[PDB]
Amino acid sequence: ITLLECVGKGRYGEVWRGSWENVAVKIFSSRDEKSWFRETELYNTVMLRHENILGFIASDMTSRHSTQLWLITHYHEMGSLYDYLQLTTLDTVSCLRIVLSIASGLAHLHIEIFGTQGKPAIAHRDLKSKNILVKKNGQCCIADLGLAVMHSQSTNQLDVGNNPRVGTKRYMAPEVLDETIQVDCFDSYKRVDIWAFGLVLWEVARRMVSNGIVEDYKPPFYDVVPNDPSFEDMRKVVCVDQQRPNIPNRWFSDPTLTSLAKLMKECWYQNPSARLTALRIAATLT
Ligand SMILES: Nc1ncnc2c1ncn2[C@@H]1O[C@H](COP(=O)(O)OP(=O)(O)NP(=O)(O)O)[C@@H](O)[C@H]1O
Ligand SMILES: [Mg+2]
Ligand SMILES: [Mg+2]
Ligand SMILES: [Mg+2]
Ligand SMILES: [Mg+2]
Ligand SMILES: [Mg+2]
Ligand SMILES: [Mg+2]
Ligand SMILES: [Mg+2]
Ligand SMILES: [Mg+2]
Repeated sequence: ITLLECVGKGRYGEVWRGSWENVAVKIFSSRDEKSWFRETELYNTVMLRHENILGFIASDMTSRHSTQLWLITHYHEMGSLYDYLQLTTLDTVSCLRIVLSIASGLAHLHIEIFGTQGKPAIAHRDLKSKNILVKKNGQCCIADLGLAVMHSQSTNQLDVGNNPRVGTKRYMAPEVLDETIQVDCFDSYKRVDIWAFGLVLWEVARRMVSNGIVEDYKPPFYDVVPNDPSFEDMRKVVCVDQQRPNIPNRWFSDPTLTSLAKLMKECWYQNPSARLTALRIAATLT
């Protein structure tokens, strides 16, 4: 495989555009061996084939001067939803196309499929606009299963891995931050994905035009925490002071943003049990 154009760095590795046609090649720091392992575990055994999930190609360890860990996936030339939202504006058609496709990806991860072509129930745990890619057909796929937890109904076995990495601090649910999440109950990881999905929903809705105007792209809690907030930083905002992103008033002059602020509402309850499910979100968006 021919590494051609690097397209990013990160806190855990780097991503290249290579050929083998075009493929993406994430190259992990060996300080992040556990994420490469976990991701390679899920893709090679769960067989995750779905429109709204980053398709997988292969996984290997090679040369390069030294023993780098490669995860080779479908290349999407339009990149992250995060970079996409800072470049472009959305209308009604492209914005619903995007939040629905994310919702169906998260739902398909969250439900256990039984049968030959089945899968366990999977919770993402680091969902964010940088971990969603936009592909050249309107849909988006979810990526980075490095922290994924799995649950199999047949055994009631919860499988959380041994990755010491924690999710992106900005998108953490309050139960994660105050450290009262039930670690034994798989559903609480599903409710962590929903909280972050609500944040992503706010990110996307801002960039949808209505009555001729938009908001600039901003990351969640942009107005109250610094770039790269730390653990204690987000704790003050989400748990103690109980802050949520603000709804622009111009959403109440459009019926779509009306019912998009409807959803975010019901992913943001601090009590995680009250939060919507990805199936319910995906149902509502249809
Ligand atoms: N399959 C892919 N196709 C195209 N671009 C991709 C792909 N996977 C990742 N990227 C982009 O490559 C860049 C490198 O990012 P990456 O190292 O994967 O994580 P990140 O963007 O830094 N987010 P984070 O892991 O939270 O730090 C980002 O701009 C990604 O959007
Ligand atoms: Mg980067
Ligand atoms: Mg399977
Ligand atoms: Mg990533
Ligand atoms: Mg990514
Ligand atoms: Mg991935
Ligand atoms: Mg990873
Ligand atoms: Mg493991
Ligand atoms: Mg900020």
